[PDB]
Amino acid sequence: VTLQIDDDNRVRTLTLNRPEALNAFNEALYDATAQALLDAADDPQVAVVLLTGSGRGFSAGTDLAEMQARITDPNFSEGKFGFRGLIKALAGFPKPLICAVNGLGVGIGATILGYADLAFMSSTARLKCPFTSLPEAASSYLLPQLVGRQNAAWLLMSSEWIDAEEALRMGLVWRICSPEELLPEARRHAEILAAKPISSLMAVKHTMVEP
Amino acid sequence: VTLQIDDDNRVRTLTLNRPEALNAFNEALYDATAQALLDAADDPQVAVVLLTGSGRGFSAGTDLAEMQARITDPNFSEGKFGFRGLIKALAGFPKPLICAVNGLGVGIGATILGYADLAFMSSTARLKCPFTSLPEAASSYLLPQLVGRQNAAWLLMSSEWIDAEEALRMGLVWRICSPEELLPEARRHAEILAAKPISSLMAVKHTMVEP
Amino acid sequence: VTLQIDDDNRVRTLTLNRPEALNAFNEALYDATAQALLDAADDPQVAVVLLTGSGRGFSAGTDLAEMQARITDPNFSEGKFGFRGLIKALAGFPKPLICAVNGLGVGIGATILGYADLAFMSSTARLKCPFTSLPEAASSYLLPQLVGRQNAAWLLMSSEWIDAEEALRMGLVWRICSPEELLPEARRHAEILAAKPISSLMAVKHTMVEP
Repeated sequence: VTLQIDDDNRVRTLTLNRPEALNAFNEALYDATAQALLDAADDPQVAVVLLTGSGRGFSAGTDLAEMQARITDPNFSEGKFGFRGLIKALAGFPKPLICAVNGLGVGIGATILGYADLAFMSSTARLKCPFTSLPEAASSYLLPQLVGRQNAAWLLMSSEWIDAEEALRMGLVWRICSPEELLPEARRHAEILAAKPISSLMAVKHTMVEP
Repeated sequence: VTLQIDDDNRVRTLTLNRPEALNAFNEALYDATAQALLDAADDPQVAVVLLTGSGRGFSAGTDLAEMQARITDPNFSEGKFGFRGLIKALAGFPKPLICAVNGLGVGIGATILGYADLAFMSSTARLKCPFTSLPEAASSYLLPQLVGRQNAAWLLMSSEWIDAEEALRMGLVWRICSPEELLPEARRHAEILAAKPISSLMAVKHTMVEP
Repeated sequence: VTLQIDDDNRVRTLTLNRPEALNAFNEALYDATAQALLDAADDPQVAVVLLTGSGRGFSAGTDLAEMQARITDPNFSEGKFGFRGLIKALAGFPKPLICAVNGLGVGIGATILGYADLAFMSSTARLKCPFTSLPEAASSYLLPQLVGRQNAAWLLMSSEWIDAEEALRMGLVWRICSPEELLPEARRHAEILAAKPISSLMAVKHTMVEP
């Protein structure tokens, strides 16, 4: 399975589970993640979603090796959702979304933070938006609004790694945690939110995300 | 009197004065505060308003005990302004507004900071938005714009206390002061602003608040 | 010459060069700077512009002494661009713009930072917006968006000096540097950006500046 899903005290944890590929999103992982979010959106026993990665990476982003195979096959193939479908699930997700960035986040592995209501980042993790060394409309409205024009310029134009202290200093993530405290801290905050009525969490989220 | 009003060097200080009720806004205090702001807006001898609380609280927010009495009385009763009228006075106030948060700020006692041009907070004060354990459209546009999506999510969804260092780290307040330095620092900054021509203070405020 | 222009590794450095007048913009310097930006915008060998000042000042802002002479001459005279033309060149500049604030920045010498994609500031530099002791629509949308309502209120209403640590704390500048490290650090970051394809730098900038 490319995506592990587990419930605990009304927090649904999605753990990206292609650790050998640094949790790069192939089509199957894009599809699984997007579907997991729609399901979470609809499930009355889920208050909060927590997203994290298995192993040393958070997500290396789009799986470019699979993408090469797909464009060179006799017949092109796609997932039901793909990148485009994940962005729409993320953009419309009506419940609190918490990211626990456990290691490298590249491309969508970094820009996904624009849809997070809270982001915790391991002190050993780093982020990169590699667009200029190689983005979506949503990311480039959301990120500048979060970190300001200057921080966003460096993040999105440089293709340089951004470390945990820089990400926090930017306001790109909310808290830095030691590697071993990341999930305990993220989960503790998720459980505070998840104890609240789901209806009122959704109403607050909607009032702050509408513009 | 529920609201003390005093002028000194063209700064009008409004001191919420129900210290036994932690300066909870009953209808009479909502009315007095809203009226005090319209008057300040119109008074040519007032450049700046400084808002603070008497005693250990800044404001415990809407007086829920009075609200219970009102909804259980034979006849319902209201103030000329109430909550709704205070928000409109705050939203339209055309002069610099400085808040000196001297202690607990709950509900509107916290979200009122979205209308502040500067906010100073005592190092022993804490803030709470209790909506989810129990908001207005304005607060949830203004606050996210001030503190960013992630800080706003925690503030508005958690119903947890936010201490002085957290409020500053968020950008929810501008400066932290020791308890004894709060009013002297707030007043010193208010007097710098108040020495300027009122016309030009209003023009600058209007140019930065229009969108 | 009032403006020195030099190319090095696809970074074009504009060095304001009226050091005796603390790099105040007379009409000739407004015209030279605006023109230098249009040219840079069009030049395919320029990826990034770096703007800094010669001598102890970054820019003292509009040259008020020249302005007095102009309004008291028999015949009024103007530059092809002036203040108005510089703002339009700045607002439309489609490539990364980096400011290296080497000393005092007053009026437009401070508000020009609202158009910077990155701003580095010497630890001995200070900024001032003197409007109230004496602004444009763009500055007062851009600056509040960058530093938040409270920081913007102090910056734009107080007419007080803002030092390097305050400017950084506000988010008005991205990094503080020792005086001797300012240009080396600004240039190092400019060269990271400038190594990228110009087309993709412009596309990223446009996606983050459109709203």
